[PDB]
Amino acid sequence: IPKEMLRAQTNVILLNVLKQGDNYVYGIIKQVKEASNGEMELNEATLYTIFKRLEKDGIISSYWGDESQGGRRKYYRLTEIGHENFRLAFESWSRVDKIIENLEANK
Amino acid sequence: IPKEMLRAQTNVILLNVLKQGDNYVYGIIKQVKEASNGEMELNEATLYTIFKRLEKDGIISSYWGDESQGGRRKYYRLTEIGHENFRLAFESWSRVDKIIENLE
Repeated sequence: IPKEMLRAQTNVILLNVLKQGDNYVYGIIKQVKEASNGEMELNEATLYTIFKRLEKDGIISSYWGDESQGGRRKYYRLTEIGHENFRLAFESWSRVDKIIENLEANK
Repeated sequence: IPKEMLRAQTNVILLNVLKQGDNYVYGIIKQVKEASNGEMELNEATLYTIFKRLEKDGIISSYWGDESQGGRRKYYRLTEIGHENFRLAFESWSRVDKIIENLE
């Protein structure tokens, strides 16, 4: 599959992950691994590049987690704008799916 | 929504159109416009640009349609690799949906 497609897929997964709850890079990787039965292993560097893109664009913000169990983890959260970007992405992709269904029916 | 995401969506739609049947650019724009009740207007230059790359990449081939009514239409057809791409894209996007459900 093209790199552009894989990247678009990662962008959609990450918006969904943060919509569901603040999360940190190695929690995201680990959880996407299980949700994919080990099929998808995201790379740290991909996540940082995307997270710089989203953070500059105001879609995510970051804060430090509880260090009580050891380790200061940087968490990421969807901002309120980022929730709207989430809805928009979700809705437009849903429309893409109907378009494709309808194109089958058109002929 | 970001440009990169619209482009990925157009790429998914285009692969599906050509998988569904050979087709030409103006017909694709019109059909996608109808399938979307007028909400999606694919940009001609975008389609032509994507199709040029796909054609050089051996993913689609092209041929001229009947000119008996006076119209020169260039049709595009999925090659065997193009059918292979359609499946990968369809399957990998399906696995994405699967992942997102599970995360909740």
